[PDB]
Amino acid sequence: SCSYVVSRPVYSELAFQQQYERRVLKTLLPVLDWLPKYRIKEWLLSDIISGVSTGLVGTLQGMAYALLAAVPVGYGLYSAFFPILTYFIFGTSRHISVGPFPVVSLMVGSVVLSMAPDEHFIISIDFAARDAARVLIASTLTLLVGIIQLIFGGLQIGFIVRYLADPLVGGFTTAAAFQVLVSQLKIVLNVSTKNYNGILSIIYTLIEIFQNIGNTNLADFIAGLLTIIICMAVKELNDRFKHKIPVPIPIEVIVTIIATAISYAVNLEKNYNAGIVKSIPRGFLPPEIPPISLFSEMLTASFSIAVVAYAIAVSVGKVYAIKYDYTIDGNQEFIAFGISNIFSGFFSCFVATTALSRTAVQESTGGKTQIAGIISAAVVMIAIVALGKLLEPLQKSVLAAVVIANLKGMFMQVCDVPRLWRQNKTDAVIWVFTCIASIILGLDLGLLAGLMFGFLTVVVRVQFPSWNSLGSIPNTDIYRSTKDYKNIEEPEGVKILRFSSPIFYGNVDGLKKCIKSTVGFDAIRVYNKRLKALPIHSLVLDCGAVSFLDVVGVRSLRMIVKEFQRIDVHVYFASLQDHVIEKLEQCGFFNDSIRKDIFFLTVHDAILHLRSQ
Amino acid sequence: SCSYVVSRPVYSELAFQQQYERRVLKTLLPVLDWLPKYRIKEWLLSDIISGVSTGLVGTLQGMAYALLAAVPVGYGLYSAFFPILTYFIFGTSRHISVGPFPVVSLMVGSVVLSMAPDEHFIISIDFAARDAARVLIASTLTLLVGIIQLIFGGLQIGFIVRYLADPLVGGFTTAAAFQVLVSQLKIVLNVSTKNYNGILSIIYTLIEIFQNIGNTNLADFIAGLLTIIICMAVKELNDRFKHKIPVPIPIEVIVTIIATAISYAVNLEKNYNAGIVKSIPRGFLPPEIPPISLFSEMLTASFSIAVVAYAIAVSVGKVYAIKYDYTIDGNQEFIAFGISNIFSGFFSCFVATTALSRTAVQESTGGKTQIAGIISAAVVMIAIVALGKLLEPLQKSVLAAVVIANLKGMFMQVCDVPRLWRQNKTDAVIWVFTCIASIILGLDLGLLAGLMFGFLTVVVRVQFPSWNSLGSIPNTDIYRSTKDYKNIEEPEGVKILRFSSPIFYGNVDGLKKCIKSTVGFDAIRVYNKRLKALPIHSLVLDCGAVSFLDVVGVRSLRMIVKEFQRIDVHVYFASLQDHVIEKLEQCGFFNDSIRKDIFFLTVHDAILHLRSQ
Ligand SMILES: CCCCCCCCCCC(CCCCCCCCCC)(CO[C@@H]1O[C@H](CO)[C@@H](O[C@H]2O[C@H](CO)[C@@H](O)[C@H](O)[C@H]2O)[C@H](O)[C@H]1O)CO[C@@H]1O[C@H](CO)[C@@H](O[C@H]2O[C@H](CO)[C@@H](O)[C@H](O)[C@H]2O)[C@H](O)[C@H]1O
Ligand SMILES: CCCCCCCCCCC(CCCCCCCCCC)(CO[C@@H]1O[C@H](CO)[C@@H](O[C@H]2O[C@H](CO)[C@@H](O)[C@H](O)[C@H]2O)[C@H](O)[C@H]1O)CO[C@@H]1O[C@H](CO)[C@@H](O[C@H]2O[C@H](CO)[C@@H](O)[C@H](O)[C@H]2O)[C@H](O)[C@H]1O
Ligand SMILES: CCCCCCCCCCO[C@@H]1O[C@H](CO)[C@@H](O[C@H]2O[C@H](CO)[C@@H](O)[C@H](O)[C@H]2O)[C@H](O)[C@H]1O
Ligand SMILES: CCCCCCCCCCO[C@@H]1O[C@H](CO)[C@@H](O[C@H]2O[C@H](CO)[C@@H](O)[C@H](O)[C@H]2O)[C@H](O)[C@H]1O
Ligand SMILES: CC(C)CCC[C@@H](C)[C@H]1CC[C@H]2[C@@H]3CC=C4C[C@@H](O)CC[C@]4(C)[C@H]3CC[C@]12C
Ligand SMILES: CC(C)CCC[C@@H](C)[C@H]1CC[C@H]2[C@@H]3CC=C4C[C@@H](O)CC[C@]4(C)[C@H]3CC[C@]12C
Ligand SMILES: CC(C)CCC[C@@H](C)[C@H]1CC[C@H]2[C@@H]3CC=C4C[C@@H](O)CC[C@]4(C)[C@H]3CC[C@]12C
Ligand SMILES: CC(C)CCC[C@@H](C)[C@H]1CC[C@H]2[C@@H]3CC=C4C[C@@H](O)CC[C@]4(C)[C@H]3CC[C@]12C
Ligand SMILES: CC(C)CCC[C@@H](C)[C@H]1CC[C@H]2[C@@H]3CC=C4C[C@@H](O)CC[C@]4(C)[C@H]3CC[C@]12C
Ligand SMILES: CC(C)CCC[C@@H](C)[C@H]1CC[C@H]2[C@@H]3CC=C4C[C@@H](O)CC[C@]4(C)[C@H]3CC[C@]12C
Ligand SMILES: CC(C)CCC[C@@H](C)[C@H]1CC[C@H]2[C@@H]3CC=C4C[C@@H](O)CC[C@]4(C)[C@H]3CC[C@]12C
Ligand SMILES: CC(C)CCC[C@@H](C)[C@H]1CC[C@H]2[C@@H]3CC=C4C[C@@H](O)CC[C@]4(C)[C@H]3CC[C@]12C
Repeated sequence: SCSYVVSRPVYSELAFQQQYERRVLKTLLPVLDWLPKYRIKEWLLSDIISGVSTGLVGTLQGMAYALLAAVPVGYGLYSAFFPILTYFIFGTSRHISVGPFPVVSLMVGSVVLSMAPDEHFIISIDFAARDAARVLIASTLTLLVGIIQLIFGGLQIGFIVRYLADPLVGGFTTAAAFQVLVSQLKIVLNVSTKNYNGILSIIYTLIEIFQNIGNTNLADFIAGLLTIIICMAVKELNDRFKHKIPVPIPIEVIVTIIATAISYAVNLEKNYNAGIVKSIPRGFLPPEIPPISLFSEMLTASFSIAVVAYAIAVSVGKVYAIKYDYTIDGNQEFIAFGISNIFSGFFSCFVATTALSRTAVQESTGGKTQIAGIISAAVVMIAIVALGKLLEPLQKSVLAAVVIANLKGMFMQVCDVPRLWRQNKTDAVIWVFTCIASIILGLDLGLLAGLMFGFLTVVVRVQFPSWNSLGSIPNTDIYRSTKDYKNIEEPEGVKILRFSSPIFYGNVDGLKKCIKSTVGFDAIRVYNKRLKALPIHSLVLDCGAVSFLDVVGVRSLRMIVKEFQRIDVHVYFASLQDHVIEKLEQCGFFNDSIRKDIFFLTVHDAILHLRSQ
Repeated sequence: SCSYVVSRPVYSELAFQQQYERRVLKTLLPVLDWLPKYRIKEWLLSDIISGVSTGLVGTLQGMAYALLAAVPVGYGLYSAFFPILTYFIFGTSRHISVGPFPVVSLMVGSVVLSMAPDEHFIISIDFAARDAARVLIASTLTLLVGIIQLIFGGLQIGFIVRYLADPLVGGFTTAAAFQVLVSQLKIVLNVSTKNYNGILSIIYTLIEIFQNIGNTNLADFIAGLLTIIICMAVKELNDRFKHKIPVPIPIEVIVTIIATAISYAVNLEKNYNAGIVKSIPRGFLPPEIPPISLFSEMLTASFSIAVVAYAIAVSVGKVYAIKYDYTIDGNQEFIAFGISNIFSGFFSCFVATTALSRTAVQESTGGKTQIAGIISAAVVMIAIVALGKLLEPLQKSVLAAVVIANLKGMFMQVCDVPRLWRQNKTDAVIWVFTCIASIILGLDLGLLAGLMFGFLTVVVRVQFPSWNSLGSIPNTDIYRSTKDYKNIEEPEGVKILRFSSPIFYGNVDGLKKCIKSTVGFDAIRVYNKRLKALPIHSLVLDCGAVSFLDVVGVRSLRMIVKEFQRIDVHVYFASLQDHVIEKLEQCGFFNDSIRKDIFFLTVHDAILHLRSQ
């Protein structure tokens, strides 16, 4: 077939260089960008239907997620209402539903419980004062998270979600599922448990729950178990019998309606001492300014919460945008969600993001634009203004059971952990480390630990690279490892070393050790022995994979060259890139008789030049 | 001259692979390793002289460094005595002098002051109880540091000192010099200042010192100023007039002797209210067991102290070992210094390492083995037993002035900062960040921040690499950037992209963006447009610099190949290494019609194969 025939002079860097010579409206994203281009002729009906469905789902979702935060039920409605209104303007995505999320709500509740415990705040029980303090703390945290997100949007650093690798995301997801399950199991059993803040809090909480298991309430446990069983059975049936009924069945809404109707009919509050919400405010509360003096105690938590919420939002937005053929601006997502969280924090709400289960419901029912979001917000308004009194008999175990039933998809990643281990060990290590760290520590500290562990893994992989001793395939220009191909001939009196990594301080010491191993000696010892008295004459360094270089690497290379030239051993460099040669030039490498004459384009010019002498 | 002539078939990976087929006594280092091989015939006299000189220096150094720790003078003698005895056995280096170091002592003193302040401990002044508590805390910290160092020696992780890059070491050195100068200036002026623990403590200390500057003592200030001037003048004269008097002049010992003799003669204590040591114990105190219950409050400090002390020790040891033609074991250095610090902590001592000035004094006077360490320990013992009473009149301002005079070499690195900026910007950024973060956060937190920042810099440099679009030099096999050489011809209907970095998640998104920019489009949009309806036909990826690869990178490459094959655009890979191909194989890449047939050895086989079709 085709043949490889090339005729050219043996080119050094100097010869090659002397023959061939070198050398305002999008930031505040308007609705005016797509409202004037609306298609009300056919989009309006689908938008209305989707908005009604997703509002019905989101009212219950907000009420349930208000329990994960240490906030009385009723502010979850505000958290499901206000962010949608303030995101309708600045939002890029046209398919996501804005509101609470079980993991972000759990993080917020952990912070709120830490800063306002029952025993520390009250020594009288003063439920009203405690609830007011918890609401204030949640609002302050939401405002801080919004400020951080807006600042990140201003700096246009939207690539940080790249650092959230899939293995650490999976580990954090599994740990968050465990945390949410423990909290909601505490709620379901109607068992009191003093809050634990700090390290290994989940283990202490589980121990105390299992100690007090003898004080469980029968009615709440039965309601939670039945809700979980019904919801999971319906989900499984819909998933298996999926060709018909394309849209998911809103089983949670039906279960909640039936449960609250039965509770009203039987009056479970007094006859069985059941735990009901017992209080939902009527109407809208006036806005209040949160106390910013707490900002110094909520930095390591607000940073993690902002990162996680933005990551979930952009993940869902991208998943639907690639499906519907459009693009989302990450910096604009920062800006929109930061404004949303600031607005929410000024109106007694906890942190807002998107949810995959709610977005799927909104999209599958015919979502076109964010008009469905406005319809959902209107439904939440109707629930707040009028439906407040009819949700009083509802039990909290029903909402906790809904959350527990939904936790399955998050719990199902230990299944693909082993495949990840089989493919790449580093990714499995990252997964396990992130999960364990988020279990031993909190979620906010676990996320930071996982991120920095990923950074360490990258640094370590760069630091300990693959290196080889090379020899030529006969009658070709192909050089491979001598100990791998069994037909490789080492050239006469010259060793070729390939160090497949950029050279920096860790790589500096690694490279010195590798050179000493490959050439069979070191220049310092032989030079000292020769001075006291008073096999290889050339070494080629294949530098085709040296991506970058620093001052320490340049100094190391200079010292290597000088030490080998002391004992009359020549050092040549091959396949160095142009920018690395520029870095060598600007770091003072080409001083004291180097002159760029020991550089060749590939590892065949060096060997041919060696044969000349 | 020589010519590049090669004739061979156009080799793909499959064709090449089917044609050429692949495939107990040192740990407890004895003195018995070198004592039986002693050369007492001529080494003994030089060892004795060097030991006497370095013991005279080290007694004063220990007394001076005992002030940097919040410990009464007298335990510095123990810290200069015990570690030498316990290092004489396990030590590898034969030229270093073991004892206190100003930066490590300052770190210990900061911890001790934080855990035992004057106002918190005493509300009576109870100097004896405060001193006892400070000594206990220092001993506990020393024991913890020794435990950590011994554990690190057991794990044989001695390469961690690689992570201490030269720029961050220089920045930390300058910050530590500033901290030591502030503390010793507080001591010299005889001005009381309430201790500050936390963030920006140095600024508050300086502000209060300048506020109380009106309460300075004249005698102490004059003594300190004269000592500083005399010491620095003698050092500069010796450095300039260096051809004669090869050994350094022990000006500090002479100054201290003269100052204490004058203080005894004039009795400066009562006539001028001067600040003298006033108390030096007679003899040796019995050992005591430190309270380990404090270990939970000294982790982030003990880790940094251990790292810094070991780094200084190995640095000095290597500097002298390369000079005298021998090698030092890093893990054995961990083991020796961990045992030394445990032994010191059990005997009321603070953390021990080596000092460059003391080591230079010991070596320049004919140091041969670690017998000069034993002689120095004997001199310190003589000073403890007998010379305790004659050092009572000595002022503390003299010792603080000695430390301040020695701080010049550490202060003299801001001069080399700008050259580092001119050569490599990342190294200068690391230097400045490490300097700044150790003044705001302190030394122990500053070191960790600098290490983290170095890891982030490495990750960022890997994440944003150099990428190019390649074309061939005519009548050769040389491919260079099209926009650089002005004689580069792009081939017919094919683009060649070089991405010079290993491919991971950050590099995954970077690579997708780079491919989209280079080919002028993306496969998803054109495929969707073509489906709605119902310039380049090949893309070569030069992967000669892809050092490693993970699961995310493999998935990204698979998706890129599939998306481009959807629109009848062929994707070829060239210059991939064998281990990266193995990683692709074990990550499931070669499934669903890939078959390793689109891989070529260099970027000339791919273009020749393209010309065939
Ligand atoms: C972008 C990249 C990431 C950025 C991350 C930013 C993190 C910022 C941390 C800020 C920080 C350290 C500052 C120095 C950090 C040095 C790090 C060096 C790292 C080197 C590699 C501030 O440190 C000081 O803390 C004081 C309290 O101790 C606080 O309050 C004092 O003054 C007040 C008046 O000002 C006065 O009202 C108050 O009374 C005073 O006490 C001070 O204002 C504050 O300055 C630590 O504070 C953070 O908040 C909490 C504090 O308790 C703490 O919460 C945890 O509690 C649970 C257990 O209970 C735990 O289980 C949870 O997890 C978590 O809820 C956090 O953990 C901690 O982090
Ligand atoms: C190998 C690689 C490196 C390893 C580094 C290891 C660091 C270990 C830190 C340990 C740690 C966090 C644990 C979780 C860390 C999570 C990190 C996540 C990072 C994600 C990227 C323990 O946290 C808890 O702290 C409690 C005290 O708050 C302590 O005491 C409690 O229980 C006791 C009875 O057990 C009881 O007697 C006691 O009364 C209780 O209070 C607990 O025992 C302890 O568990 C923090 O403690 C460290 O020590 C100090 C504490 O005060 C603190 O000192 C600083 O003070 C100055 C200002 O005053 C400051 O200016 C200085 O700098 C520094 O002197 C340190 O700063 C802090 O770090
Ligand atoms: C990019 C790098 C980011 C690094 C972020 C580092 C964040 C850590 C700040 C200080 O560490 C925390 O300080 C808290 C101070 O309150 C401790 O809580 C403590 O609170 C109580 C009071 O101190 C103790 O009794 C409890 O044991 C303990 O939970 C907590 O354990 C500890 O982790
Ligand atoms: C490998 C990763 C290593 C990560 C290491 C992280 C170290 C941080 C742990 C907790 O952080 C510290 O906690 C102290 C708890 O005491 C704070 O001191 C505080 O002590 C007083 C009491 O809380 C406050 O009033 C002061 O403002 C403040 O200095 C201190 O500021 C804060 O940094
Ligand atoms: C759609 C589903 C979730 C509706 C749930 C309705 C709830 C309120 C109903 C369903 C099953 C009921 C329980 C069934 C059996 C008993 C045992 C009896 O000795 C006391 C009442 C008690 C404990 C009931 C309490 C109320 C209960 C929990
Ligand atoms: C709240 C408590 C119970 C949470 C406990 C979480 C820890 C213990 C769990 C969560 C996920 C688990 C991992 C999931 C999958 C595998 C692969 C298989 O080889 C078994 C071990 C291993 C590696 C598991 C080890 C234990 C693990 C890390
Ligand atoms: C190692 C290979 C062969 C496992 C193959 C089956 C995998 C998918 C399944 C089978 C049994 C599973 C384990 C069963 C029980 C537990 C305990 C709990 O903490 C959850 C994780 C963990 C540890 C599971 C991890 C995933 C697991 C190991
Ligand atoms: C990759 C890097 C960033 C990971 C760093 C994780 C470090 C800082 C964490 C992980 C687990 C943590 C430990 C978990 C439990 C305890 C027990 C407690 O009584 C004192 C703190 C101590 C001893 C913690 C110290 C800090 C610690 C060691
Ligand atoms: C105790 C307090 C006052 C110490 C303050 C130390 C800080 C402010 C000092 C220490 C070293 C200094 C740097 C040393 C050298 C240079 C290069 C030149 O271009 C001036 C700026 C720059 C980059 C300096 C900036 C300020 C700096 C970082
Ligand atoms: C920028 C180039 C031209 C500077 C060349 C001279 C260098 C070596 C010298 C000249 C003047 C010096 C600066 C003078 C004053 C200060 C303030 C103090 O905090 C020490 C560092 C710093 C910031 C010095 C750093 C080093 C410095 C910048
Ligand atoms: C030949 C070139 C390198 C000379 C540069 C000028 C040198 C001699 C001068 C210029 C500015 C000076 C610095 C100015 C300020 C300070 C802060 C002080 O607390 C310690 C000394 C220190 C750090 C000085 C050291 C010496 C210095 C760097
Ligand atoms: C390279 C990376 C990991 C370095 C990270 C350093 C971070 C954690 C440090 C550097 C400087 C620090 C800040 C310095 C000063 C203050 C003021 C104080 O009242 C609250 C804490 C706060 C706001 C600190 C928060 C943590 C901080 C931002």
